[PDB]
Amino acid sequence: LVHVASVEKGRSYEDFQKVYNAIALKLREDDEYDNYIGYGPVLVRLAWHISGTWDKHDNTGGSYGGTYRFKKEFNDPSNAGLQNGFKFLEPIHKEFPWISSGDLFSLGGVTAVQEMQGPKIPWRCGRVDTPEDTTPDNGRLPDADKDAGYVRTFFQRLNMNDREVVALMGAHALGKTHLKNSGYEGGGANNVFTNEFYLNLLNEDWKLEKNDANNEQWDSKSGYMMLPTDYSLIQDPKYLSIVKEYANDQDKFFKDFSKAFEKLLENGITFPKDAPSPFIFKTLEEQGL
Ligand code: HEM
Ligand SMILES: Nc1ncnc2ccccc12
Repeated sequence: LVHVASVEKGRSYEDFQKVYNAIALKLREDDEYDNYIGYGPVLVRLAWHISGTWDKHDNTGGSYGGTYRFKKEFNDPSNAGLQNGFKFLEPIHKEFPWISSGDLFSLGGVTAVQEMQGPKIPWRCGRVDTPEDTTPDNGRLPDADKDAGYVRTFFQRLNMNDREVVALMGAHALGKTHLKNSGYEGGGANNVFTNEFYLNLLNEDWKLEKNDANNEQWDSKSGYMMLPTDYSLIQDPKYLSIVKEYANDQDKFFKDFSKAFEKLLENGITFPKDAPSPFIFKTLEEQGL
């Protein structure tokens, strides 16, 4: 099972920069969503969920095939709330229907990270839409009620090591949980990409509580929350060391997140040796737009 990247016919950097710019301008425009968080966090989560179905053992799932567009995946209980992201991207796809679905979903996440002042994330084109029978079954995305051993084992399936796991989880600086989507009660929310997930873990006064959906979560006096799987990163001594590193080095976190997030979004894709190099998109800010 090989998925070879195939550039959309006749497209180059500038075509994709136009798609980035459309996403970015819409992110700026549509600011009221989710109590003024805007769509950045949900677009990051969408890019992660379409990629996180991957299985290194048989190369099933992953971002390549764009299979989130099919009902089995769109309706995965793990994906509840991502329809908001899909709906955001709908007009973008109508404007630029030459782009593949997996390229659009993944590019939405890159764009969101960068427009939220995160690191640059190099991005490669060429995902090709595959048929409905290539859609992975539900149940490949992670549970939140578990411990560090579960997190470590889960992420081995995605070929991610300790450092890559802790880096990726820093995206939980962004946005919030919603009781109706996941059974977790959100606290204070943010739409700027920083290392604050790690600083919150280490600095806040946490108390384990049971929410109104009967699930356990860690709540701070200041109004923040952590999932059990978030909090696991300070319970396990290997994860804790890395949490401390990132809480103490913003640039290191940015560089490691960038690498891990590109790798997540590329897992399962074979890039020909003569494929274009990764693209690094300019932000709206860098373009004076
Ligand atoms: C053990 C791994 C993980 C678990 C169990 C987990 C679980 C969750 C849950 C329960 C939510 C709330 C969904 C809702 O109620 O709307 C959430 C939101 C989020 N997740 Fe994760 N997640 C994990 C890893 C990641 C990774 C690797 C990323 C990206 C790099 C990510 C990015 C996000 C973002 C940005 C949101 C906020 C969405 C919003 O504000 O609408 N998550 N995740
Ligand atoms: N803002 C968040 N803080 C801690 N953990 C999270 C987990 C999922 C989404 C958002 C957060």
